[PDB]
Amino acid sequence: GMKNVTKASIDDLDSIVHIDIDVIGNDSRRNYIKHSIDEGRCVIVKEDNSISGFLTYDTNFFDCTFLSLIIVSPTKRRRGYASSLLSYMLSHSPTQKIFSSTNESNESMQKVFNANGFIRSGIVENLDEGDPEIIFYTKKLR
Amino acid sequence: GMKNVTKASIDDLDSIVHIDIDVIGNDSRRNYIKHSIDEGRCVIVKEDNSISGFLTYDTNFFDCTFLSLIIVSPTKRRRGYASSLLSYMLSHSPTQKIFSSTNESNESMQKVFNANGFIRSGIVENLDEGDPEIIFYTKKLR
Repeated sequence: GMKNVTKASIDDLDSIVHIDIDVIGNDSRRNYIKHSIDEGRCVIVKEDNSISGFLTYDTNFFDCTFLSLIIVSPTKRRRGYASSLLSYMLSHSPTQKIFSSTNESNESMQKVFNANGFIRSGIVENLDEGDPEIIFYTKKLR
Repeated sequence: GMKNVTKASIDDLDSIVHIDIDVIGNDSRRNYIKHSIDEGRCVIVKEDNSISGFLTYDTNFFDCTFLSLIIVSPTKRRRGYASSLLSYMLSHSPTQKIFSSTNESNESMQKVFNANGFIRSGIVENLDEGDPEIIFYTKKLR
């Protein structure tokens, strides 16, 4: 179906958290996500009248935007939902610099960052055991 | 003189910012520091009835404590003030994991991290031009 990306509202929270329960196993990130929506920091991608994925961000990573969750429903069967979320941020980031990360084991997300013009931009060790966070970087559309 | 380290109160803000004006050139971090004190996230080291240095932290670095400012007055002429601040955090961090960073060019701060049992733990590029942030890591006292 036709995708569209937009800023989430509080009406979207229960659908968003239902996605997150599929991805992480529980509703433990509900309050983080709720706070993000309260602050206008949550973006959704929709298709066929339902939410297909979501993104949260904050501006507290060395004073730059960091994309803290980039989540697609495990029901989806084609690529492009994460890309839609990222492209929205290229236009709507409150800072010129945009960072995010994923595990070194997560070759799927690495390929999404690549598909969206993000580059490797560092590493944070001593987080998940044996599986560091790889930092990704890009600049906004200008 | 005898040093002591303790949680800052709002009474300490004008002295703290006076240090920061020496270090960065202006009072641009006053609101950050003020907010830190408001939230109980600022530590001071004192000697001879005056504040000699300060530290701020937050718990929003991959859900871990990050020491966001570690600042010593440029008037001081012996080592140990930053160490005092770090040792307080080893006992008072709200998380078992403790991170911080400094520029790759900052060999003085690197030596402070070393003197306090922090290890290199990654890098973030595309911040200061040609001078990445080196991530440092340790665990709390237990």
